[PDB]
Amino acid sequence: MRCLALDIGGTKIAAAIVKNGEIEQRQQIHTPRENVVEGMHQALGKLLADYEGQFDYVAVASTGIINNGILSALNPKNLGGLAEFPLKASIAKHTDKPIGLLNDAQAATYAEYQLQNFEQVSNFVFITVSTGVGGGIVLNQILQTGSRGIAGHIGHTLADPNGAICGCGRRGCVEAIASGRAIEAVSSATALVERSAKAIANLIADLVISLDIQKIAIGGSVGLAEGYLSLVEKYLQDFPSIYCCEIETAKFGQDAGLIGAAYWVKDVL
Amino acid sequence: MRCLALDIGGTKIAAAIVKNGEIEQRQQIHTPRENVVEGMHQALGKLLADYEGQFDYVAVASTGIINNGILSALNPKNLGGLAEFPLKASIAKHTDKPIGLLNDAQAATYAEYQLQNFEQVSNFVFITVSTGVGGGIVLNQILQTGSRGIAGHIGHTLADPNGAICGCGRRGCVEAIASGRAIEAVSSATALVERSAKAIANLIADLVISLDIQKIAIGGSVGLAEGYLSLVEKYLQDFPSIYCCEIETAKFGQDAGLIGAAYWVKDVL
Ligand SMILES: CC(=O)N[C@H]1[C@@H](O)[C@H](O)[C@@H](CO)O[C@@H]1O
Ligand SMILES: CC(=O)N[C@H]1[C@@H](O)[C@H](O)[C@@H](CO)O[C@@H]1O
Ligand SMILES: [Zn+2]
Ligand SMILES: [Zn+2]
Repeated sequence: MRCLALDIGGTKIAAAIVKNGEIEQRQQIHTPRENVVEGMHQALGKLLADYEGQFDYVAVASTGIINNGILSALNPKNLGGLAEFPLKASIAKHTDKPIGLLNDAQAATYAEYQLQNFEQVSNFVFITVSTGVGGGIVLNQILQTGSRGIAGHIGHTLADPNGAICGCGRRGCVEAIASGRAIEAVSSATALVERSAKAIANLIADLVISLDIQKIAIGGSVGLAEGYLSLVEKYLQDFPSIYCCEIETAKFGQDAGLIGAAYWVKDVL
Repeated sequence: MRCLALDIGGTKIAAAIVKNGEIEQRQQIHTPRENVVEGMHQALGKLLADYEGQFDYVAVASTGIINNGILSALNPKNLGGLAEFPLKASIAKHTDKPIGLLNDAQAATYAEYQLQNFEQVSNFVFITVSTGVGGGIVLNQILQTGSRGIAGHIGHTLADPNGAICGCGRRGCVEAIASGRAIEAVSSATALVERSAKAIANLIADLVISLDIQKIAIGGSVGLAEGYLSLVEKYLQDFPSIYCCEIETAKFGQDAGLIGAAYWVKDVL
């Protein structure tokens, strides 16, 4: 049908009309860095004005833990210090069409999985390495969300018990070491990108041995970066082969959240 | 019905008759430390002689990755250097009754989960801290095994990228830092047990944020050790509360593999 898709990230908000699977009227605005609550409300109202009368429903792919129309920030530092935002309510102010909501990496995992050889890939993870580090887990071709929408927050699993404190409050999260935010927090060389890639290869090994994942797609601004995937591949062959699996770049690229949310909201009516 | 249960571990083999859910004729013999292939065959044949004519089926809970009647050792050092053993075949030499096979921690996870408030606990993990470190994952009240029987090998996820090399070939596995084998590999103080408990609290945090686990049961010789659980609990409250969940000791104790395998083999006919 006709979908209004939002992809709220810590750095960018995207928006588009997914119609019969195709992205039409793409926009991309900065995510507010200050006055964030006021800013999120103005941005959502603007974006909903722009697409007035062209959608049957609203699908939202949002960074953070999404449960009961509420965005809870595991890492408030991705959302400009914001802890929580009444995401569905704020959107319902502007339309009475249905509104469905999903974590941003869960939505992207749904998108990329649709492109899988469904019978020979039943356990699949998509990893975003962008502003933060996010993930989604499909197991027996079912997307995990959890009772609370937490499933997939693989960026806040342990990369190093002696590493930086993460913005979530935990020490040594993968996101605290590998993410875009973590990379440019130190640069203010090549060796920086390697530390990020090695941490992501450890996370891949972890998900393989823990969940018997058969395939992993990598996305996000850092993940899709020319040369990154090959660096993660190089670190994966230090492991015993049992930890290896095939890694490919996300094929929807930066649109995977839009299409995933659009198709996910539809496909669980 | 009438079940012959085997619980093959890196240090002990147990055996018993599970009948109508109760353990009867328990035995426990050392797991061979040398001449291991010959030893595993003699032990299985002995144990099968002892219980001749008293079982309808054989349920095997085995350390290692269990796929197609074959035990593959992720950490051969737990099985006295053994890499692989034709586990189901060796047992089929002595009976024509059916033989079902499961990882040892997957079986125990099945046991302990049966004691859960099924509606309010749908995502559950059981962690063994014994000879090695093992685990099983229940998600939407379904035990994960994987296409290859790997799901649950949480002992070989990352605890420290600068820690000991694990016997699996990977550096810094949880098992390489927290396990019984890892503890007594250094002692040859209190601070040792703490390092083990802290690593296990990081693993608990990991499984909670990654899979939205609602409850975790701890088992095994180290896990059930007087004072260990409280030490893991103490390390869990250093984390933001989102990573916390309720931890209780395994209630079947050292019989969870026997009953789990017995009931699992039956319950997926
Ligand atoms: C606001 C927030 O805490 N986002 C999480 C996680 O939900 C996101 O998926 C990830 C990437 O978007 O960044 C962060 O790790
Ligand atoms: C032989 C072997 O590699 N066993 C694994 C794992 O399968 C077991 O569950 C764990 C505890 O039994 O030890 C080891 O980590
Ligand atoms: Zn974190
Ligand atoms: Zn290991």
